Amino acid sequence: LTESSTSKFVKINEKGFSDFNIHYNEAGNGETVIMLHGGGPGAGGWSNYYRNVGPFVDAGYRVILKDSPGFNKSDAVVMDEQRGLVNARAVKGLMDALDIDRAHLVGNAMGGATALNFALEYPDRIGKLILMGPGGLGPSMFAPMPMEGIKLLFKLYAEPSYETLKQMLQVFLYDQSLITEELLQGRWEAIQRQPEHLKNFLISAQKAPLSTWDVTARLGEIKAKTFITWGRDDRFVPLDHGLKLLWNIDDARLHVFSKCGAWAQWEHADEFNRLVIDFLRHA
Amino acid sequence: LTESSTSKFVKINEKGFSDFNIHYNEAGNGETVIMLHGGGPGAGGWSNYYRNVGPFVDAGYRVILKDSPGFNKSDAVVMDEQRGLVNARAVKGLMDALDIDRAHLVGNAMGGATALNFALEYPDRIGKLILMGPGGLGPSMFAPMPMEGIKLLFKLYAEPSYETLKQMLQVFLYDQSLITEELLQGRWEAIQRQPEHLKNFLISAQKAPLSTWDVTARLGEIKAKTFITWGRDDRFVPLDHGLKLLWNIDDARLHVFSKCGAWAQWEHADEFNRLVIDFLRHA
Amino acid sequence: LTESSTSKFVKINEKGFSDFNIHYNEAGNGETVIMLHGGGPGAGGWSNYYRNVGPFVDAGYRVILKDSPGFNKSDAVVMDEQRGLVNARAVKGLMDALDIDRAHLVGNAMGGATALNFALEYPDRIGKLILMGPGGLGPSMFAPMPMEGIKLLFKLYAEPSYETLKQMLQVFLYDQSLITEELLQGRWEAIQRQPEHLKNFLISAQKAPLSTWDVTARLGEIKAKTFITWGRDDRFVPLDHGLKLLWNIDDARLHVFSKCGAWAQWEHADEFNRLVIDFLRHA
Amino acid sequence: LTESSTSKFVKINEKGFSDFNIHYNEAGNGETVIMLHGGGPGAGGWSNYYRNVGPFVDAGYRVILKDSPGFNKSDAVVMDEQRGLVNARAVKGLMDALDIDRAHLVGNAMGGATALNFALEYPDRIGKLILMGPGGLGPSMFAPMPMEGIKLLFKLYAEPSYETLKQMLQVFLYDQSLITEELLQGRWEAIQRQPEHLKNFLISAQKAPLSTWDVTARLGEIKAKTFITWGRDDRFVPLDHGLKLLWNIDDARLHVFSKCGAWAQWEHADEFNRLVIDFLRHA
Ligand code: NA
Ligand code: NA
Ligand code: NA
Ligand code: NA
Repeated sequence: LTESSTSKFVKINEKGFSDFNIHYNEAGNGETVIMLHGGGPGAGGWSNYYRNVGPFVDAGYRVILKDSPGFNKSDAVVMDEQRGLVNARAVKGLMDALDIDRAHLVGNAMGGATALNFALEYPDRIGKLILMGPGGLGPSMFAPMPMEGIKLLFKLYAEPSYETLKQMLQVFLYDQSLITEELLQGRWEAIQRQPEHLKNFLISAQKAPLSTWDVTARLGEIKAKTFITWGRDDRFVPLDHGLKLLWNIDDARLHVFSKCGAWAQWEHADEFNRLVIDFLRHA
Repeated sequence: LTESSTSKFVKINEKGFSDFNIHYNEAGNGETVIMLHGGGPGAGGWSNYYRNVGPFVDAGYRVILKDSPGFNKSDAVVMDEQRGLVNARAVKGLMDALDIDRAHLVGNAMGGATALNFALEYPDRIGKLILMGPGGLGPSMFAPMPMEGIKLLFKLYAEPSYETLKQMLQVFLYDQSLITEELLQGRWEAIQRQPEHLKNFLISAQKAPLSTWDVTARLGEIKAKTFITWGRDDRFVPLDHGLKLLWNIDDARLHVFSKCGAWAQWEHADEFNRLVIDFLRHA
Repeated sequence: LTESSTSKFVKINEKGFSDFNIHYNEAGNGETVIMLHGGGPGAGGWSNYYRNVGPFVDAGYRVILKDSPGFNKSDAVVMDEQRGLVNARAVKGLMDALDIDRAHLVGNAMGGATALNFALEYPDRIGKLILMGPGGLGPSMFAPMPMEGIKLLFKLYAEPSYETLKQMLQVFLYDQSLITEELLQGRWEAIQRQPEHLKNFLISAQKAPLSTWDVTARLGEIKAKTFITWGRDDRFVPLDHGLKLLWNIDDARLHVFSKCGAWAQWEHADEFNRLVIDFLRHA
Repeated sequence: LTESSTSKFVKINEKGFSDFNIHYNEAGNGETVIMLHGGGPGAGGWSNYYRNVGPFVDAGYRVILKDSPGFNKSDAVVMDEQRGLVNARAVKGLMDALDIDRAHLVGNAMGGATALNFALEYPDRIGKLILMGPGGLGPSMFAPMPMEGIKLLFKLYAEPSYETLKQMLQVFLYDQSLITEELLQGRWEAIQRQPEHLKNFLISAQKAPLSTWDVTARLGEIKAKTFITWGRDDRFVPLDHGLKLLWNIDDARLHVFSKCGAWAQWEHADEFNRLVIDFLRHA
């Protein structure tokens, strides 16, 4: 499978979206699993999930790697509400556009916030909920905030450069030797190609700070069977938020990988793929 | 499979064991997995692991449910050293007696301590290491100690009764409705049948308090791939000890079940069986 | 100072209170400090705070040891709302009755919940806020719940006896040797003298479970300078709730005593008195 | 009091120190309190503790602000052992040189490690032990390591500049507006004046990594009454290490300041001074 061969576009009309263009990558034909990416500069569906799409399609799922509004090849946008909620509406727009009745959701950090808000706003349209270091969930009990990777996400947004990109990825990833030229260049190109996305993010950040993403008080509403994953060494969203989900969501479990940063799905792809597919099939 | 049909005995001679009788239950013929039980009154191999032996044998393993010295049908004993270490020597005695070169180990609480000490003392004789709320690991950062279930373990040892047994199990188990007459009676009978085991445990407790079981300082020596499980609601060994293992063992992961007490293998048998078999095969 | 010599009554009329009788013990004449007790059977103002009233009066404060509605010598009551909120209204009733414009509040567990709700409902009527293991604050990230001491509080409410009282105090207190006959008898007598209080508590518990006391989502509203204390070995309200306050209240500090249960003010009276008086004077 | 007017030198001869020059600042004449600084580039006794020396001398203590070997005006040095232990020997050398029989110790981060090692090696020569975010204590249960401020400490050591210094202080301090030119310049000058100190630190870092400073396993030996302080927002040494001390030292308490980074003594000087003096007098 390739980015090019799986690349699709769809216009959406959900709420304050009107004929809004969403880019995604799709493969397979079984039950739908929608995978949702983080919010750093240059993030997108394909580069975040390319280590996953194949095993999941192989296991029989239809996989959709969605670009959130204001990321990668989806339309530019300035948000006045918390990103998790706006992205969730986009997911629902996408699903109605494609005649998808229920989907499983997978999401890291911002995409986790996205998945969380979707489960809350639309409980009839979700199957299983899968979270990797989901953002949004308020103050840590242990981590000073803003987290190390958050500060770097904002620095990169405001003063983009290959050098600052590398610094940021070095913090995202436990194993530094995973930071190949290819990974860097791929991020650099998404950054270079849509400079408007950066300015828009910082604007949206001002209109609705991360403090407003916090959906903790509503976790008890979630009736989705939930799989929570964390990297032990995640410098982007702190590990004790994993405990907070486990205590507050009715039917949750938590899996924490050693020697893993903010991209469990990428840094521990094989075991990640095994646990989540097993969960999707059997939980 | 039944207790009776799988029941075996073997004499061991490792260190301060001489012709010491160990009871176990065995089934299957593939790679050996030795499962090790907790230390409460009436604990034993078969009643702790009967929800596991079948799926594991079905997956191709040879499973051995071992009674630790001074439990169930294994010989009575008074220990002057920490139980985790003495039990580990017994496991090695058992393996040499049966011509087993390497085994996978599964152990909850005391059996976890057992598995930990075995991996440390005999790294050439272990494959994979599997821990469910392992005891021994020193002070909690959050839980006052002795833990709630520990106090009840000692109360039951000293004043045994069906009523105190029920109180203890009510604390061990998240879901109270799992405490059937059958479960109670089975524990009551192991208690009633070997009263010497109780007096011996309290004696051993005095000669080597739980404070001496702590092997934390040596966790870095463990080269076994490690799977750590915890119940979120474990009132016997606290959850933050799961973090301590994840940070200190080189190649570990942690899985925490919601709505689960001190017996993950029993309260969440299906998912437990799936995760550990997958881990044994693929990690 | 004695219970008898300081004993006062006042009728209150705040909201769903009409000519409601509140017992308190008062001494000193300076700035008012109102001290509020926990919710176990037999709790009351004087026996909870008798190690404190003297040093605080000596430091120049006017001290009021209040019995909450449905405790000790205050009127019996059946509550349909969360106790923290109803007690707070009682405090405001008491202050209006006595022409007190602002008070400092001190409260452990239920009394902490009380102090929290008061600061939220009436920010113009509080000076400094002092909390010792305040209840109410939702799920722990580490402690299974109900906490050990909560279960014992409910057992004692439902089957009152001197023996169960002793068991409960043994869990409340780190140092067991502090559990003198005098302490036990004093609690036994408050229990024996107002049996209606017990039945009423369990009734109120049913109408508004502890789950409804949780005021976490509103902590950011509190503008009071806040002093949080915890016993490290508190088996009643878990220690990580202390972190939750420190991160969520604007101007807070946290002090944790070693070898201390659920009554810091009693078990570590001298240092407790020194820290809080210093805080009242200088913070 | 000024740096210049309090500035003293003393040669020491303890172990692998021979006629080794130690700079300190001293004022007052009562019981000795020795204050020990952190290990970042440019750290020293006077600039770390100038907000403290006055109130402590005013309270009647003799205060000694010691420069550790290889810092500020003390002799340059390359260490092959963990810094906490070598600094402790220097403190003992200093005390024997000045005919000081017992001292109270105050130390943040590296100086905390220093104070810890001193209490362990020389229990007859310490009074009270005071720790502010002490380094050395092994892995965090929550914080990825190296901590954010550690990475910056090493960056500054290796590529010193005013700009990197500012970045580092911005991480050390909760309130950014405390980073005046004066503070920056003072650090820049200690850096510029003794470039050998930087190269030596990195060399010593290689010979004895921070991993070897960990004295956790020996905390139970400490019989000093202990006061532990932490900033809630400390990005240099993580907050849960404060819990680890509280559970492992026999007679400890913990005080955590809100809105405080790695220098509690400086960022919250007034309350810091009040708590520690009160502790020194009364605990
Ligand atoms: Na490479
Ligand atoms: Na049933
Ligand atoms: Na006594
Ligand atoms: Na300024």
